[PDB]
Amino acid sequence: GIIPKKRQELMKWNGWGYNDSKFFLNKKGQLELTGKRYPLSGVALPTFKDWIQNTFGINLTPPSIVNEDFLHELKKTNISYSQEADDRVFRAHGHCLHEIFLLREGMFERIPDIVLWPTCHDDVVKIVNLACKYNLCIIPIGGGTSVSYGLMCPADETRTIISLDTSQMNRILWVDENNLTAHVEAGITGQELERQLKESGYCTGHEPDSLEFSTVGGWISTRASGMKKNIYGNIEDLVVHMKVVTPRGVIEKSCQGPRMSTGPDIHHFIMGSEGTLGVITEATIKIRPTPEYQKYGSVAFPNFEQGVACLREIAKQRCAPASIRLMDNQQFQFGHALKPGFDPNQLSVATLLFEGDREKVLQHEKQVYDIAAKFGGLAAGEDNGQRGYLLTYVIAYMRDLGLEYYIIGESFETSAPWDRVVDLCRNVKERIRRECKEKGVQFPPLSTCRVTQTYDAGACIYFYFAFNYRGISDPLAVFEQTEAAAREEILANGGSLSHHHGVGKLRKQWLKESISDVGFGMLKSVKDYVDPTNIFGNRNLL
Amino acid sequence: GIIPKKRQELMKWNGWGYNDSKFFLNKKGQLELTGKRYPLSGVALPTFKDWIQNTFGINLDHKTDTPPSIVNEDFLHELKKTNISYSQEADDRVFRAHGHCLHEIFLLREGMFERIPDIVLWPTCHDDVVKIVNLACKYNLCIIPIGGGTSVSYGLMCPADETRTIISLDTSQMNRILWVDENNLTAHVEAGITGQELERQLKESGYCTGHEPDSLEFSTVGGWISTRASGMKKNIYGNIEDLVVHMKVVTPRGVIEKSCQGPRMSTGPDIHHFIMGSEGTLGVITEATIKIRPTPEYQKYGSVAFPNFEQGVACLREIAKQRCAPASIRLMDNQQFQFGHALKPQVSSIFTSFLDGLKKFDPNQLSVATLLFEGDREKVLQHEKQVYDIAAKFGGLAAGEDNGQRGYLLTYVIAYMRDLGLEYYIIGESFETSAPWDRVVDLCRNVKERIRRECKEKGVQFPPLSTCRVTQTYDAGACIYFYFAFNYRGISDPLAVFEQTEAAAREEILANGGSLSHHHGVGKLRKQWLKESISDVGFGMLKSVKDYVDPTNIFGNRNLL
Ligand SMILES: Cc1cc2nc3c(=O)[nH]c(=O)nc-3n(C[C@H](O)[C@H](O)[C@H](O)COP(=O)(O)OP(=O)(O)OC[C@H]3O[C@@H](n4cnc5c(N)ncnc54)[C@H](O)[C@@H]3O)c2cc1C
Ligand SMILES: Cc1cc2nc3c(=O)[nH]c(=O)nc-3n(C[C@H](O)[C@H](O)[C@H](O)COP(=O)(O)OP(=O)(O)OC[C@H]3O[C@@H](n4cnc5c(N)ncnc54)[C@H](O)[C@@H]3O)c2cc1C
Ligand SMILES: C/C(=C\c1ccccc1F)C(=O)NCc1ccc2[nH]c(=O)[nH]c2c1
Ligand SMILES: C/C(=C\c1ccccc1F)C(=O)NCc1ccc2[nH]c(=O)[nH]c2c1
Repeated sequence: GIIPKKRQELMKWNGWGYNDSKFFLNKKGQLELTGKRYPLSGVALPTFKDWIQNTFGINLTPPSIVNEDFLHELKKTNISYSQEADDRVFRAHGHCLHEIFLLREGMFERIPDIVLWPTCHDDVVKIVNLACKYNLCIIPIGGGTSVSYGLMCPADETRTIISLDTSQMNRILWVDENNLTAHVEAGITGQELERQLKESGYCTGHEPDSLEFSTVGGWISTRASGMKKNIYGNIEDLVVHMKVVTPRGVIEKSCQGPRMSTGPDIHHFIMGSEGTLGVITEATIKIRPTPEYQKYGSVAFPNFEQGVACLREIAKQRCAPASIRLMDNQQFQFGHALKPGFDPNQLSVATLLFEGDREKVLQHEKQVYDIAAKFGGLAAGEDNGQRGYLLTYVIAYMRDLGLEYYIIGESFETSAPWDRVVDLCRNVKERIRRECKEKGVQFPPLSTCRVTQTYDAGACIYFYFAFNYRGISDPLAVFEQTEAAAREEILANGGSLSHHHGVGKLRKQWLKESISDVGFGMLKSVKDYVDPTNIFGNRNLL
Repeated sequence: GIIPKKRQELMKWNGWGYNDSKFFLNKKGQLELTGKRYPLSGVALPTFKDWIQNTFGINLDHKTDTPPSIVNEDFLHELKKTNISYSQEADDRVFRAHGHCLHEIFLLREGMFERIPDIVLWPTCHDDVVKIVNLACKYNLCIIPIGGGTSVSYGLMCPADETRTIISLDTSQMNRILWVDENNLTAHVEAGITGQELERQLKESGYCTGHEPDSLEFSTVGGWISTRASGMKKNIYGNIEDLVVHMKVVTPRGVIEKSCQGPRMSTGPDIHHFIMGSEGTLGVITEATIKIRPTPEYQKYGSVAFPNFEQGVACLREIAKQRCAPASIRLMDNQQFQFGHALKPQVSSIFTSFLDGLKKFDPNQLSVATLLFEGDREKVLQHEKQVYDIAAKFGGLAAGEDNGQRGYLLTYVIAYMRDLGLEYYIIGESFETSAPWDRVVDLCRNVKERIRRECKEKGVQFPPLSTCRVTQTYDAGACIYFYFAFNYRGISDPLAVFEQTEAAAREEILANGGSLSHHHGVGKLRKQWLKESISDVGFGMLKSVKDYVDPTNIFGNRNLL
């Protein structure tokens, strides 16, 4: 999983993922994913077309402005660079819906002027120094998977914009098997990181759904959350050490002690900084011996409410498996539709992934079914759970499909206290229906949720919103506005601005209310100290 | 659990803890703790005296005004109108001019502080703290918050050249539990509540935080947050940074508070971490929400002996490797094992030597781990079996719940032993670090040797007591806790000698890959290593926050920076 410099060689220039992976109608008229990459690749999905048709009512470049002394100086460094249109455009965006439109059927207002590929910490230092000398703006990019407009170049940035691409700074530097830590360069992808560690019998277990492309550096910048955080932690639990290149100089602690009291933890000044302060060049991450065994599972509940109560109880007992997700009825129908009692309009389903030693797994599993049983939960099968999880890496490919048929969609997320979850889900799902009907959407949108992570004090709730934009004169406007209304509803119902996606430029307008005016001023004060001239000018957060 | 305004009524004006609790020689000549507060209170310790004598070479029988209150009269008038209680009394000011570092206790015992608070205030709620901070801006006052007064980093010491009126802003009357959210398992509390009072009140509704630092009788929620406190049972409950879900902070710039109680967010750098570890330099933490748990149904103590310390460390490391650490596991070195042996009740022969006594009862090599499990009875007992099976693989032999039980009770009594030692020319202090697993054994060996070399070089006559234990396990390493003591007779400046040996031990720790601090923090004791520890830029970032939040340095204890 090493991303080539010319990403378009391997990855779609106008959508998610690998060129060799796209949904298509096979020779029996059923949807199937092309290629051989995924466990679902080449697997007929006989009832998927039907689900779609039912749900959605369908039938189925600016020049590079660059100082020449800067270019001359960059040449002496031997850092690879490009002023080519296709390289700059590829890095002008992440994976928000509006972005994917300007990429497809249009053009962006502002794209990087020059792409650089540092291969190490010292190259990054050179680049930041050049940027100070020539007054250049740096927007770091790893995987390019931001869903927060975090990579968008500000339209009125008139400095030369360097896309500082970390994909070629991608080595494991050392694996410390005495301490179970691995020190890595921050451009390594999740997939490559896990592939290499596995060969030595280790894993990080950090598995965001973006792992094929998202990077260590990206995870730390956005406070990324992984599917197995219950065992391995989120990124703030995984990172033991980091090295950061700012215009002021290099941030690094002098020791690898597991926990300190040496004033406010400066690691948390950089985590969540969203490329506004400097470049995370290296990090030390906790590793674990690869689990012996993995088992999937599922549980049906009479309704969503009972499911929530069961996840809560599971959280209260602190016996969550590696992953536990609760799907509302719509997502359950969706899952059922991708295969190769109770009131059925409200029936909910949890999917389970257990991992560890086989005997402890088996024992754990029994415990979880016994708890579920007390909330009306019924074992619903391993193959079901397993399919739910094997879907994880393909959903991203479904947009491109949808777009071909005038279906537009996006997911969004929040975290909320346990006592707000049920109301928040209902109220947000209802708000989306209402806004859509009021803006002229002809068919009630898909408006669905799942509880995706559990904590002592609450849960991450993950929503999908999508609609057939038939007979709508401004579909992107309608979409933007409804998604902003959804957000408003989430905040009204006690939900957070973001669980894991981050703020970028998409949720900027709510940050000050979320963290307080003095909080905002604290973030500003660090920004102005570390980067007084705003070299790191993506304008995320603040 | 409530700390009274005139603390010296309940607590010792000149040393640790409650007035009713000191070590004395009983009518048999045995050391015993007065009072009835602890399980060991009124329990004779017949070999303790022998151990003291053998360790420090003393006989034991042979024993061992103030600056005026400078305060503006208009401020005083405005303060009278708020009905916030206050005091300019010297006993009230002196009590809050220090924590529990050795030098501070010396200056109490045989001297005077260079600088003490000019006035003490007792806010009773968040709005009172806002009014006080408003007045400090208006009259240009310096505020040093105090909760428990249990700092071991010079974090409460008033800087000698601070010429502004110093307010000791005592949080002890802001001690309520504001709500208990049983749906989300969180409690929202005022910051001056002590750990003992917090646990007692919560247990009445069936809950606990399980945050149990050895100072919990006096240390407060606000204290814990300021200093990144670590508790004995963090393996179950977390350290303070895992326990806090929410906080409210009064700064000169305004009030910090997030607008929601979501369990985990990605909304930029986590500003809770700007506050955690701020050591009273930014503002007053007035309230916090803390995760709670059902009170555990059952506790099980235990102990395991290993052939040596190194085998004990390998065992703890494997326990950490399989992520099955109990509520608490602590590995003591052989000297601490001997010490523990010397606080038991069976009266030995005066003619059989102690070392031979102990041996009859390699005993100069053996190390002992003490253990606490708590939770559901079923799970606790399965878990204990699991840990004891791992320990068997490293030569570990079960050593009795009795010793585990005694180990855990001693934790709250040891602090009273300073007061005792100071009566007999013995000074010492504990200190700590965290370190990667692969540095632990070498670090411990090397620090103990440095301390021996340094004492000898500085004229100390007896070899110092210099002992260690591993008090916490993490995935990436351990917390190491040291005790250092010596008889100071024949030394001309014993504080200088201690001070300089302490600093040299610290240099040795850092040179062995240890941290500057695991939990005690920086205060004004470790400031000179801080830049080196967190980098020049990282230091500049803390300074940028201080300069923004507290531009005129109202929170002027001068800790950290
Ligand atoms: C299909 C899909 C699935 C996803 N699943 C998850 C998930 O399960 N969990 C999750 O948390 N998120 C998820 N995301 C969001 C995204 O993957 C994460 O936010 C991820 O952490 C971004 O990593 P990246 O390397 O792609 O960063 P990029 O998108 O390249 O950059 C993100 C931000 O960080 C900055 N940045 C990048 N590298 C560095 C660096 N080395 N130093 C300093 N700043 C830098 C950038 O300037 C930018 O502001 C998903 C996204 C998609 C599109
Ligand atoms: C015998 C003994 C045992 C100990 N055991 C432990 C232990 O197990 N674990 C551990 O981590 N530490 C321990 N300590 C150290 C100490 O108790 C902790 O650092 C504790 O967190 C301090 O709490 P406090 O309420 O006593 O704070 P104080 O000592 O009163 O204050 C400490 C610092 O925080 C500031 N402060 C206090 N309250 C506030 C507030 N509300 N807002 C802003 N700033 C504030 C003060 O200005 C000062 O800088 C121990 C100390 C002793 C003497
Ligand atoms: C864009 C999209 C879905 C979609 C497609 C068509 C119609 C409607 C939609 F919501 C989608 O899910 N992409 C995968 C994705 C995105 C962000 C994620 N965050 C996670 O934690 N995991 C993430 C996964
Ligand atoms: C000072 C001392 C013991 C002592 C007494 C006389 C001579 C030498 C000494 F080292 C001691 O341990 N006090 C209790 C104490 C202090 C700080 C602690 N921090 C912890 O985590 N736990 C703490 C416990």
